[PDB]
Amino acid sequence: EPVYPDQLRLFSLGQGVCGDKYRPVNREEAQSVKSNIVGMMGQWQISGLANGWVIMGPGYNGEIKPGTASNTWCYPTNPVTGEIPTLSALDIPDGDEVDVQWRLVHDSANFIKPTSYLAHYLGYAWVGGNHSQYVGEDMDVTRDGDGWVIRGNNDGGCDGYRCGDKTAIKVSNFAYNLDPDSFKHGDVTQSDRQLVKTVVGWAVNDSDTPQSGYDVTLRGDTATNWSKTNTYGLSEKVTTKNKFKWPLVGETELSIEIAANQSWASQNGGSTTTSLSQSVRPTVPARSKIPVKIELYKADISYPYEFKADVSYDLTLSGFLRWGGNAWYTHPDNRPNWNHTFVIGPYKDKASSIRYQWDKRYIPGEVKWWDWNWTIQQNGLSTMQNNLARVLRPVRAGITGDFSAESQFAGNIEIGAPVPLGLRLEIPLDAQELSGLGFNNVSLSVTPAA
Repeated sequence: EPVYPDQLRLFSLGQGVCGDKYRPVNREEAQSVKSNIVGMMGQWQISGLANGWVIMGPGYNGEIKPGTASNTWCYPTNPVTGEIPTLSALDIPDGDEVDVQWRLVHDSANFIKPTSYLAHYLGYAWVGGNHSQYVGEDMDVTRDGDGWVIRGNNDGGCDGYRCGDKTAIKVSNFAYNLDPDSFKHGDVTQSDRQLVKTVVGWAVNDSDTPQSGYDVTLRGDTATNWSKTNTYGLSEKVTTKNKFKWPLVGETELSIEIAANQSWASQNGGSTTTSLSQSVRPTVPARSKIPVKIELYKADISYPYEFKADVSYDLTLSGFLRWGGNAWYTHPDNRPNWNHTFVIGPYKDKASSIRYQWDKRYIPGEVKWWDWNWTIQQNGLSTMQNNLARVLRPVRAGITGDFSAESQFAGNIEIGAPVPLGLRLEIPLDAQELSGLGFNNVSLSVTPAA
């Protein structure tokens, strides 16, 4: 009876008031799923809990204390029980795509038995081999070309009606999505931040009135020269859903962006040009000038890196449904040949999402495929939960290589204390010299704040 965070609902109906069939979350329950509640709240949001308690937003460190709130965190009085556990990821070391797929489909405890049991619990017949009395044992794994086929061994003979018509578990359409947040690295092989030059000058206010209305801004461009290797071949097929910035390691700054819908392996490095954009709005006293300075740095860094790529695939259950016991919502009693594919990974549609179907199993309007409530009645909730937890356990492949980058950047434009004499600048810039240092099209300008 844990509190399931996805069944929480925030109501805005008055102090301690929930919607129909909801009851307020109490301070103990809230504390048990604090991070989940707080992550759904506004920075300084304060939300009600049962009996005069409130939970506060992340700005307040999600504290739980006595308080009055006209909005309330609520939970069903009759929740949907037995949520499918989200197990920790199943890691597959980096390797070629064949290596990765090979390890996954030959895995008895983590793949063959769980998917075999799924099909069995759904009503599919003969999900096992001839030399075993148990489901998902004596299973041959063969190739369908691009896809894999897991099916009970059929050599020799068997006892049962249509026993030679072994149900087939098919695995196809593998996808690999790199999770940027999974980043980690080894020893930072090389690191350092070097001052190559200091650009110094003056901003002068030759008027009888203090000047505060001029932006002083630096523009131009540098370049980050970088490279990244891929230890194995899976990287050829790995992509990221969204563009992201190469992570910051150390006390330097890089502006590298990894592009979405593009092969990890095709993104191996080069020269990414970066714009200089520092700006500041100084106040210069009347008839005085201020020292303005900009430090120009260069830095490099190298390390072995690693990311994880979430592995997804189509799981197609193919065989006939047992008479007097199957989960299809119309419960066919004519042992029809059946085909159904689940997408093991992110959601694509309702028909292929086990999680969606399971979570929505008490909404009759939604039961258009498998009747998960019937699987529970047959096997018990626990059995079904544990099985789906394994079927849906995240599979992740390690994506490794070496990273190396050489960068150039400016620090902030700094302003000094005023010395006696619109706003004007006196800051010498030598284009060629600057170019030699990796700083191009450099300019320093004054413009009104308007």
